[PDB]
Parts: sequence; C-alpha cells; structure tokens
Amino acid sequence: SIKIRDFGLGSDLISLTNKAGVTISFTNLGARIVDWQKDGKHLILGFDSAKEYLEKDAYPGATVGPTAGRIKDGLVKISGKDYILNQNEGPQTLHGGEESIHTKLWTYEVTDLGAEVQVKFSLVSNDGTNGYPGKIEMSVTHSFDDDNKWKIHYEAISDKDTVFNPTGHVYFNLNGDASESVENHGLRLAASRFVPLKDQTEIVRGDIVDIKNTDLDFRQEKQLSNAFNSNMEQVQLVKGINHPFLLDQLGLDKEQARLTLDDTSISVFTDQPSIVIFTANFGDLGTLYHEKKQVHHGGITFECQVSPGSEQIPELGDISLKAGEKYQATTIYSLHTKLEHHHHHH
Amino acid sequence: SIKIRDFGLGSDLISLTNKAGVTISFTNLGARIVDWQKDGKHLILGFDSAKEYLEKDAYPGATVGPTAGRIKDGLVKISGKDYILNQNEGPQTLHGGEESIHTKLWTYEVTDLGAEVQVKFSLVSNDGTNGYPGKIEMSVTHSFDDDNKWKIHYEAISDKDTVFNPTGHVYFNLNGDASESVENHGLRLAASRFVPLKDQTEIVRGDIVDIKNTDLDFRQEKQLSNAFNSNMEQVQLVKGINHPFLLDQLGLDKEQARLTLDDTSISVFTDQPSIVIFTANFGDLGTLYHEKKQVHHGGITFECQVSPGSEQIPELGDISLKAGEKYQATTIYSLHTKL
Ligand SMILES: OC[C@H]1O[C@H](O)[C@H](O)[C@@H](O)[C@H]1O
Ligand SMILES: OC[C@H]1O[C@H](O)[C@H](O)[C@@H](O)[C@H]1O
Ligand code: NA
Repeated sequence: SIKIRDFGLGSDLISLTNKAGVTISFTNLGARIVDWQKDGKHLILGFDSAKEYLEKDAYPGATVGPTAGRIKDGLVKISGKDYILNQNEGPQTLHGGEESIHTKLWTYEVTDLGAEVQVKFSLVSNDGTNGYPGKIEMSVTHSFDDDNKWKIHYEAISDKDTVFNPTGHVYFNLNGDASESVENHGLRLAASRFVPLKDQTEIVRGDIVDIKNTDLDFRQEKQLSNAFNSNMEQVQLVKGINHPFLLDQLGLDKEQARLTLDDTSISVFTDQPSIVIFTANFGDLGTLYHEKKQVHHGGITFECQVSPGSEQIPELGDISLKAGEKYQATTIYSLHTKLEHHHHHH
Repeated sequence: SIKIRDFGLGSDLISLTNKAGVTISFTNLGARIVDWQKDGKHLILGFDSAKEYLEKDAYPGATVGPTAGRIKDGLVKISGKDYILNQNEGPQTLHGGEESIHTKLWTYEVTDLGAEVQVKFSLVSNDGTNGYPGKIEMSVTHSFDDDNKWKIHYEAISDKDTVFNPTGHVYFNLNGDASESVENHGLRLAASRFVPLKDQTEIVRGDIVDIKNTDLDFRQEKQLSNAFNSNMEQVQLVKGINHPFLLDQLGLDKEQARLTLDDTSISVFTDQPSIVIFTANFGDLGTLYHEKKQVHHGGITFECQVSPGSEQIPELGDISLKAGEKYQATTIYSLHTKL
C-alpha cells in the first residue's frame, strides 16, 4: 500500500508497506528517507516533520550532492579548468555547498509495480549553482520491494562538463533509539584499506593506508566497540569513524557490508568504489530524535560513492561528468532476519 | 475557509475562500496564483494540474525572476563588473533564464488571520544560479482578504551585490474563457509614457516615448479593441501590447490601473514604477485552458516591476541589490462588483 500526506512546509511524506508488513517512508524535501520500521521498531534515524530537519540537522537520510564529502579549498579542475565551488565549511566545499540539494523540495512521481514501488524524485541544478557548471537534470529513485530491499538509483545529465558524485546519507541505529550507542552492533566490511584524514579540518591526508589487523579491520565481523575503543590516531582524530573505506572487490553483486544487531541485519550492496563511514561522533550535542537525546555514536552511515579526496589522490577515481554523458549509480540496503547468530552483551 | 490539496508532482494547491464566497487558489510550484473565481466564473487564466504548467506554459500566474523581463545579451554590470546571465531566448536572458524560480517548488506556510489569510512561499537562489550572484533568500507572500483584495508582498536578502526585480505573471480574462478575446474589456491606466521595443527580439529600443493622445493613451478609460485595431507601428510590431508603461505618480495608495468588464472590475495598486502589459499575443497557438483553446489576445497581464531595459536606459531606474540590503515590493489586485 502507498499512502501520502503533507509532511510540513509544503513537503510530503510517502509511506510504503510491502507485503511482509515492513514499512518505509520518504519525503521530497531532499529526496530523503524518513523512516524504516520492522515490527514497530525504527531501523534508522529520522524526525517527525520537515521543520525538524531544517532546524536540527538537514542531512539525515538525505540525498547529498552534487558532490558528496569534502573538497579541499572548494577547488576542482574541470576539463583543464579550475573552478571554485561554494565553500561552506571553512575554505572547504562540504556536500555540495550551502543550501544544497538536500534542502530543496524535489518534484516526484510514484510508480506502483506491484511487488515493487518506486518513488522518483527530480530536480534540476541550474548552471552555475554553488559554482557547479550545469545545468544538471537529476533524478533519484527510491524503491522498496516485497523482498525488503530498499534501492536507490541515481541518474543525471549535464549540459556542460561538470563533477558529480552524490550519495545517500541515511543513519542506521538498530537499537531503534538514538540514545543507544551502536557500539553493540556487529560490523563486517569487505575493505582492506582506508583514507586517512589530514587533521580536524577533515580533508584527506594524501595517502592510502592498509588496515588489515588493526582495530579498523572488519573483514571478519566484529563489534563496533572495538573501533570506538581504539586509540589509533585516526580514531582519536575524529572521535570514532569518519572515513572512506576502499572496497576490495567492486560490483553490485557482492555484499560489501553487513550491520547486525541480534536477529536483524542490514546488507549493503553498491556499484560505487568506497563507503564513507561516519558514526555520529557528535559528542554531547544531543540532537533529539523522537524525543530521545542522541548519544555520541548514536548512529552509523554507509555513504557509498567515489571516495572524497580524488582531487589530491587521483587513484581514488574521477568524478568528472562529461556534457551529455549519463551518470548512474545504484546502492542497495537489504533487510534480513536471523541471517546469523549475534548474541552479545555490552 | 482554507483547503489544501495535492496539485500533482508533489506540488500543493492552497485554496482560500473569504467571507464573500470568493475563491483564490495558489500553488507552491512557482509561488503562483492558479485561479480566482466568483460565482463560478474564473477571472484569470490557469490550469488544472502542475503538469500542465510544466508542459504548456510555465509562466501563467507565476512569480518570475530574479529579474523579470528581457535583458539584452544576458548582460548586467554589477559593481562595475560585467556578468553574463543564463540566456534562454536567443542571447537574451528572459525571466531569469531557463528553469528559473517559476519552475521550482517553494516551501510555504499558511497564516490565518481571520479577515485575512497569508501564504508565505520561500526559496533560496544559490549563489551563481543562472549566473546571478547570491545566495538570495526570497519570500513571496500572497494574501487574500474579506475585502476581495489579493496582495503580493515580496522580500529578499542577498549575501552579495546582485540584481533583483521580480514580478507576478497572472493573466486576467474577465470573460472567464480563454477562447474569448479581452478586446471587450475596458482599461484605464495612469501612464503618459511608454518604452518602445527595438524589434521582434523585443529588447528595448533605447528611448522613452510620450503616448498622450495616441491609441495607447488609457489615462481615460477605453476599450481594448481600440489599441488592438491601432496602426501604431509599436502595436503592429508585437501584434497587440507587450510594453512597459511608465506610471505617472508613484505610490501604493493610487489606483494605477483598472480593468473592467460589465459589473466586474479589477483595480491595480503597486509601489513599482512601471507596469508591463502583455495581451497574450499568441497568434494561433491555441494553448488549452480548461479545455478551451486560447485565442490571440485571450488574456492580459499587469506585470508591476522596474521597467525592463534599464541596462540601456538608466533613467528607467536601477535594479541592483547590494549585499545585506532588504528588498521589498508590493502589488495589489482588488476585485469589485457593481450594484
Ligand atoms: O553530518 C554530515 C556528515 O557527513 C559525512 O559523513 C561527513 O564525513 C561528516 O563529517 C559529516 O559532515
Ligand atoms: O510568456 C511570458 C511573457 O512574459 C512577458 O509578458 C513578455 O513581455 C512576453 O513577451 C512573454 O514572453
Ligand atoms: Na505536496
């Protein structure tokens, strides 16, 4: 079933329930996921109204871009030309600049395919918006099926050579309470290397580091507490995790990551080369989620994209988008029950 | 009473009915007026869904900008520097460039004051959007009251020196049917001068012209057909009227124009110095409104703003907006019915 209602400020809330009774909801404000519940329990973080997003934190669950992550000094080279983008985090351009796509009302249309329902959000980034050459016609399709798979499909075309590397900013918290740390969740991630950050400004260091056998090694499932408790320089630098992880094997067919809590698991699939993992290292900020003060480490993202820093570390990839060329990216989050035995105590 | 409903593509339709039973409706798609009716008759042109506007014509009833009108070669000078805006009509920048603010979904909040109801639409134009320096935080408040006054109040703030001169693009048709020319309406307009167009590109010609005692003088009420049957080269040029008229006296208190058809009249008030009047000179286009095929002259606008062409005729004014300065504008469309 599909249901729609006003969500506030002119935004709408689109709620889907699949045949298994799992419900998930989105809003056109930032083509974003608002909630995902199983048996009355929230699997992710979200607010109850549009205003909350604009007043507390506009990122959760949003579609972010045109370029996700930090661009050192907002400087990009496009077809032999240097371009300076809006700098909204010191001299850095973070998640596309100020008042970016995650803050806009996107138009949308719903396609009911029976076992699958698709919500296609659309938006045009005008040429020059926040320094980005365009215009760029973008679309984000969020779909949910009877198999409990939530898929995000991005598409985009530009009138001019530009840069494009968006991502989905959902935060998971299998505890279903933001006031509960995710250190109790088990994490498995098919990545042998990571990208260290230079300092508190969080731009990339310039090197790629192997993490096998360190506290950041999750190739084999381990509790998140291991990382949180680590005194490795990078962990301390960011007070948790906030880094791009380079996937060892690419392809949408492979389970790149799996997050488990007791009988529930979320598997991550994507066609992107890295996963930026941010563990809500907010300290005592205590943003309220459903009247619960969120704790430090009260959530975890899996931002699949081309790793940030490619401006400095060419090896990470090329986020350039040629005029007329069609961009596409696909990321999938699938829900499972009793996928494995996870019986721990914190 | 207030009613909110889905207008399509995720856009909303906000309908306001006052004590008099008059109904006015708006959509966040382009902070625009969709309908205005009395006793079941539409006073303005509009569509029945969001899609239609996107597919047929996106300007009707919309808020247009940042700059309304045509800018020669898309060129403006800001703080002594030349800036090239998005060009969407040949080398001209028309109505702020392609995919402008009239095609975006604005956020909004409704405020019920009893005798009056306000609907405040907001949108942020990012710095650099379509070549315009910013960011510009814009808000357009459409309000409707028990006196049948529809008021538009504009406000904006920019982080950088820029240009700003928006307008409301409603088309009136007291016939209540697009298939019917407005030639039968009577118009009065407090303007003795106008701005002639250079040619078919519709950019300004360069001069200001006195219209006193011409087919374009409406200082004294007159029927539209007059203007429409005039052989003035300017009329002949655009096949109707598509020009900025320079108001004689400035100020919100003075009724600047009046459109009348029988018992029904619309008065226009503004704090702007000019009114651009366009008589839907669409030829055989035939755009469909409420299943009615539109006729040439099947509508008329009252675009209140600073006259287009100030880039070439500074006497017309200046549309710059310095960083940190607050822009404000107001335009009123008052409805009256004789007894
Ligand atoms: O709150 C948004 C969040 O987005 C990414 O994960 C960044 O790496 C974090 O530093 C933070 O900016
Ligand atoms: O269609 C929108 C309309 O906008 C103004 O009124 C112009 O003068 C007309 O030429 C036309 O372009
Ligand atoms: Na809506």
